[PDB]
Amino acid sequence: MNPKRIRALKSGKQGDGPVVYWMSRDQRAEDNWALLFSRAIAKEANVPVVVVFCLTDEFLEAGIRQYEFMLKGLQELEVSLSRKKIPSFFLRGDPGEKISRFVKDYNAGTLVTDFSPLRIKNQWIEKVISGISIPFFEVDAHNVVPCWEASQKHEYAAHTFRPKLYALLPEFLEEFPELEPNSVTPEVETLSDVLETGVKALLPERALLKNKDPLFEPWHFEPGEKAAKKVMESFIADRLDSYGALRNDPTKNMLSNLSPYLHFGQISSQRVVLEVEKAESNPGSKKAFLDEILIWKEISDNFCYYNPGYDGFESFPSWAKESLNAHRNDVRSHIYTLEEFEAGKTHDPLWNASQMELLSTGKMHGYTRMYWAKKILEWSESPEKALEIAICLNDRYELDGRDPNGYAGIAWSIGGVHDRAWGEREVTGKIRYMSYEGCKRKFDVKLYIEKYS
Ligand SMILES: Cc1cc2nc3c(=O)[nH]c(=O)nc-3n(C[C@H](O)[C@H](O)[C@H](O)COP(=O)(O)OP(=O)(O)OC[C@H]3O[C@@H](n4cnc5c(N)ncnc54)[C@H](O)[C@@H]3O)c2cc1C
Repeated sequence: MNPKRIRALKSGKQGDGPVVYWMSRDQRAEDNWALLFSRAIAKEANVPVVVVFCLTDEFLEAGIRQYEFMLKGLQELEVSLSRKKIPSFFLRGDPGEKISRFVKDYNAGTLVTDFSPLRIKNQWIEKVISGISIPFFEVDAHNVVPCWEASQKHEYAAHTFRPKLYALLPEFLEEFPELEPNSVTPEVETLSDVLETGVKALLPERALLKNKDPLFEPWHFEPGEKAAKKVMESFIADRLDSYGALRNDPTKNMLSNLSPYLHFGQISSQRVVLEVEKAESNPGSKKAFLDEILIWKEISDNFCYYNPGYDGFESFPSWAKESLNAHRNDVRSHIYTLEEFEAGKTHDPLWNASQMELLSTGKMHGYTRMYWAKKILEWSESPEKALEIAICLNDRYELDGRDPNGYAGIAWSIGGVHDRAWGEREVTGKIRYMSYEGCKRKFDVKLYIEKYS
């Protein structure tokens, strides 16, 4: 129980009622530092711990693919917390109003939530803080090393954040203590009812094709805390050995496929790191996978935390803002609208195959994601339009969308964030360029195109 994982958002008078855990980003019962610290505070106060989840009005800004994945996991989570005598309350509406009412109605003594550097999460905290008088804590249950402890500033490169994160690994990379159940069961609708209503409201915006059939294939990633563990065990036993040599081959499914579970917090990355470190395989493949789940994943939280405008052109490096500004008036070879990018109606078959995989599976390959967003910059009227188009298609169709990884991954491709300057080209400027011929020399582009017609 390292006290550096928990930060105080607002001090106040601790009430004589239960400790309330505000689950937002880490929807899981095991390996949850936020839930564990809530159980410790509750035990020292001689009071049980409760879990609350808010079903916000922003769910309609996404699709059914993300609403069903996250609600089906909550149905499994409600069972697991029930086995620990931990009641879970699911509220619908504004967190600033539903939590401020839950705290006063249930006589909350302490409020705890998990950490998320997103702007929407900071909006809820501001509304909640002004409506409560009890202590307010937050816990970094998503990163191995707390985001405010790994670095005190924004790291402009990976080679500057890697020594800082690895130097703190011997302290924060530890095993998880068991979640002690509540002593006695203590003293707002069914999740299946909220799922049917939410789907009926989202159906008119469902992604379809010509024959009115749905585009999403939900049999690729089963949601839940139990399904995340099976995926982790399959990757370590079957795909971890070849990850280093095939992570850039979209025609091979050699990736861990853990991101949708990682985004919703259905599995803890620290648990994944612990299992991989004890696994004996290719050292080059292990070093490559850890550089993705530790360095690049937690540097995305670092990027969103220390850059308020992480989704804007202002967060780009000075060399990239000046390079893009010098090529703003360059005549673009193509200009596609958001509807053409969404439907995959560009002249690039490789790009359309990446967009069709996104629409069909909700998880586009990591390598094509770099090509997918860089061509949005090349075929847009301005870098700002490319950012908004890339963010829209990402957050809407990616199962791991609306994530700090997504915003840091798009800032890297369009604005060179966490990258360096390359040869100066037109339109794109000094941003790293990925050509269609370059992808042909890296993998079989024909097999990837034919797989997603
Ligand atoms: C344009 C673009 C958009 C992106 N949008 C998303 C997004 O919406 N959501 C999202 O979680 N990630 C996004 N990524 C990061 C990355 O593409 C995915 O995390 C990765 O492809 C997820 O599939 P995986 O779990 O099988 O990858 P793996 O190769 O098995 O890696 C495991 C984990 O390492 C992390 N990771 C790997 N690569 C990156 C990376 N480049 N940046 C940050 N973390 C990484 C991820 O958490 C990932 O789950 C984006 C990257 C780009 C270039």
